[PDB]
Amino acid sequence: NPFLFKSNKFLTLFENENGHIRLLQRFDKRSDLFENLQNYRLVEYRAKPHTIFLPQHIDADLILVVLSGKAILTVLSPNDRNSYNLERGDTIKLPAGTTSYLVNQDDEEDLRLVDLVIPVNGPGKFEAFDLAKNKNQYLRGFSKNILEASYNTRYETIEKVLLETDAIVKVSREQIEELKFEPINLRSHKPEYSNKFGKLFEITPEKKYPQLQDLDLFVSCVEINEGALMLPHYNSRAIVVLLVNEGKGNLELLGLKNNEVQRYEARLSPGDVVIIPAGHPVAITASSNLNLLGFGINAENNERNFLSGSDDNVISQIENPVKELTFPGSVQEINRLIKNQKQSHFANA
Amino acid sequence: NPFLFKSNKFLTLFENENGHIRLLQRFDKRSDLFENLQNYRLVEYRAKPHTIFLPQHIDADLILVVLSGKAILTVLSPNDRNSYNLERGDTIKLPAGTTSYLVNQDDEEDLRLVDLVIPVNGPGKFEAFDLAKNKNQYLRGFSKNILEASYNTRYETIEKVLLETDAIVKVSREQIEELKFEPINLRSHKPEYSNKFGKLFEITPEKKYPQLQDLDLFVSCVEINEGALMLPHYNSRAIVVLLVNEGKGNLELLGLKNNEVQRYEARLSPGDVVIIPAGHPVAITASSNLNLLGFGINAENNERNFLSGSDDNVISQIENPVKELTFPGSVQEINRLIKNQKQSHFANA
Amino acid sequence: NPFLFKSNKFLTLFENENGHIRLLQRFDKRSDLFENLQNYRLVEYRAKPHTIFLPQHIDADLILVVLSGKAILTVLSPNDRNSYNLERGDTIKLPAGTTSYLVNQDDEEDLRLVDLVIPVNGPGKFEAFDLAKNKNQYLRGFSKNILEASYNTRYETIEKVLLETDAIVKVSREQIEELKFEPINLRSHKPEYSNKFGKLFEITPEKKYPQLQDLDLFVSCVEINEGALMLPHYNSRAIVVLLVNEGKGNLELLGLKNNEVQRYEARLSPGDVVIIPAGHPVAITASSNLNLLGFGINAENNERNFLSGSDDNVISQIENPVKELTFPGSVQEINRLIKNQKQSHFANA
Repeated sequence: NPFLFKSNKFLTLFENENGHIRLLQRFDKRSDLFENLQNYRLVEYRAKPHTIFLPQHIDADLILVVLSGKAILTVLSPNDRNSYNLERGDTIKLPAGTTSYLVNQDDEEDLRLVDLVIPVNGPGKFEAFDLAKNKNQYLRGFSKNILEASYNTRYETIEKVLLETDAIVKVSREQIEELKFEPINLRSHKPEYSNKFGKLFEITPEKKYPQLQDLDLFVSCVEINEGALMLPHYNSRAIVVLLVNEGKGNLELLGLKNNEVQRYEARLSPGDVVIIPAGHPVAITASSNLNLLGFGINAENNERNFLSGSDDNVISQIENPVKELTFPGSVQEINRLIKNQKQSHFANA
Repeated sequence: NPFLFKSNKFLTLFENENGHIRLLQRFDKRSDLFENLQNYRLVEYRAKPHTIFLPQHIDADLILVVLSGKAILTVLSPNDRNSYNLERGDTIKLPAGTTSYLVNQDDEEDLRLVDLVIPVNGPGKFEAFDLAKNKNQYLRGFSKNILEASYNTRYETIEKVLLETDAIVKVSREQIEELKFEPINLRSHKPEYSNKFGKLFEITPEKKYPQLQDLDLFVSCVEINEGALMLPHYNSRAIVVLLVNEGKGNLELLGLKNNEVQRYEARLSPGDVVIIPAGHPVAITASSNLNLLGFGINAENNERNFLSGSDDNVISQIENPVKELTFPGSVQEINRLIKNQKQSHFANA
Repeated sequence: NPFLFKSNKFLTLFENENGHIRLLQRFDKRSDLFENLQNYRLVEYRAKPHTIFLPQHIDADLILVVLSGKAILTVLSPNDRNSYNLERGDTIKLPAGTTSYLVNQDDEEDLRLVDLVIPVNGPGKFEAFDLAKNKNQYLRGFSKNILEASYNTRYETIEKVLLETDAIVKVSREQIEELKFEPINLRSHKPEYSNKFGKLFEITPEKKYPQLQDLDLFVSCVEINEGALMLPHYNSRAIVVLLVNEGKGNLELLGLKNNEVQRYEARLSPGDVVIIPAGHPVAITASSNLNLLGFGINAENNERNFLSGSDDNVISQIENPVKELTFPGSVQEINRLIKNQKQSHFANA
């Protein structure tokens, strides 16, 4: 099953008392096949309460998605600063080469992020430059003679004041309090699909979401209730990177052997990733409340074609005389069978 | 000769009494060189009268070109349906992941298509998903427990009504009759070039052809009469995939050894493909009436520079004192020689 | 040091009494890493006074930058001609597949160009087609029977008048005199940065520079005075191809081993090229007056973040309580240290 990236394919870049940063394997490492996803990666970020992710710049456009917790993200330009209050379901673009830091101002609740990483330098090449003091503070890379001229300060002072502590450090109540375009929330609009059985929330390329147009990207939240099914469908255009945010379930992804059809099975678990390539029929069942985050690559004009249920059911659209010829049953047996599923998009499993 | 793809490089995907579908080799298989054409393929489609190409979706934008015959193409969205009457010289975009079917409603005449295939999933990766009942009907890939919940019908009935016949099947007079943006025809406008000897019809990127802008594509029809020559020229920007639709002839494509100049020769025949990379001078002669279809990749601002004849002759544009220095003859000998070819674009061979 | 392409990595395509044309190695040859620069090359052009670069077309968009001298560039369309007066600091797009020739009309001063080459046919594949008479005049590639029909002239005359001299030939005072959108000069606007120590001139993607938007490109001129330093900075988005036009100096480019930080050192000399990938901190010192030309790939919204000096200093933008936590010193020691460098962008070394 090449479409399944289990949670352990997340390489820990950094772990301590206060949080962890994990990067998912290059999609195009294990097999070719995702040569079109070669310039995307996922990062999981988790931080304990009253913590700060210290000044760093990454050589990638990032789309942040907050799964849990509350953050102040501060983004620096050369001559300017902007900070954004981040909530559950908030997404924002953290552009390439922006020095930024990330406060978890909540008192009890962990901050959990997933980032879509779009590198700028080499397809999928994740590069991070640490301004603050680590083993890897980049300012230390400059020779003494460059620093001394650069800062017009004696090296010894540059060393004592700027140069010589982990990457996510505790911040105190006084520092939090003293710290004091916009995020688009997946849920501050009516869900696209909503049902006793599930809901799908989606922000897609439209004027209104100019950044999603430019990156040609959708961010979906899919909820499947215990014992429900996301009814079979394919995306017309989009390649969906599905991260399992919470819950367990199972997934039937139909592709080819890679003209024969192969069903590709995956147990689903927190932190697991599945690629659903465009046009690949997929069915999803939750054994507990399942919360999926989807990044839809090549999103413009994407279109969920369901193969059962009343809405968004492309089979319904087949003219009757062609229905007669495409399936073994009569028009009346086919139209009746298709009416037996009263639900749309989601349903009992 | 790496630029010549003979008709036999078409792999038959499907053949029966009623029609055939053929896919051309990956351009970038035999040699690197066409690394820029790696995400295009050609498909030849032929179907007997009163036939239907049953519901299928392909994971590629397709540009259909009708060479012969007449079709009703029906295109399905999740909640909508559209059918288009297709004629000789009609082109239309059949977008990725659209379930569609294709009727040949003519009584006597075969329907002949060429498709440009722009895959969505892997460069040049042709993927087709069969909704109707074949060996490869994709609905069969789902486990019993998913289908039964999905359709809310007992598996046995799903099997009898939907699941369990070729890919192009006969349709009857009653079914045809009962079956009852837009296509852009290459010829419903004045041909770009027209002459006793040949004609070139062309739709190019302009506002008016928004789809050709977006795909950055031209579709040309080139006719060369028995005993005529398409006068030497190069395209400034475009990479031309030339399919021989009917007739025989010969082609001199000048490139490099791959600073030396190599003449690349090809006998030309129905179903043969030649790549003319940008800036590569080309001359074409018909031994019978030659009908070429050209797909022009990277089309925006393309520009046919002829090297002989009165119009579109870049040599004419050389200022005289530079003419003196660029060619061995005098200004008067050069301007006179260039006047000896009264014809433009096409001429006697 | 993979980022340093010494002047000798320029392959001479053509040399004689009258000038030379040189092409830089494929960036992506020696190492992967510049897989994003794979479709750019640099060409150095030098020509003696009263010389013409004879009719040729290249299968690449070219951005010409005049470092020295004065030229008349004549650009041919099929039905039209345009010539541009070119001066020190003038840049112009010479589009793919345009037959063009280049006069040095100055009497004493050599014409010196650098071209950015964006090939159209194969990533980085430099292809040149010589219309005028060389070993490699492309018109000679056509068989006798094609030329005779093509020009409607006996081959012997085609041979004597058009076919059968170097690539850059002397032109006479009478021919120069007789020879008789627009160029954008780097300096016909206030320099972006200007100082006792250096200046940076820059044309970037904005409406006004539609061609730089379309190619997504900046052209910079950077001057560093003897004994001055270009203060440490990174570009947020842009990948900078830096050509040393005149002078000597030294460069500290900080990257990774390819999480550790490596300082990448280079002596700098006329004709040397350094790639500064996005987000890679860089410091530059001149030992003589240093004149750099930079082509900035992926330029849109690029942003020079300085790490010292008063303007464009991203460290300044860190809120004080986070300054406390990111560097070992106190707020007061850090803000004071950052004030010690009064200069901006450039400074004494």
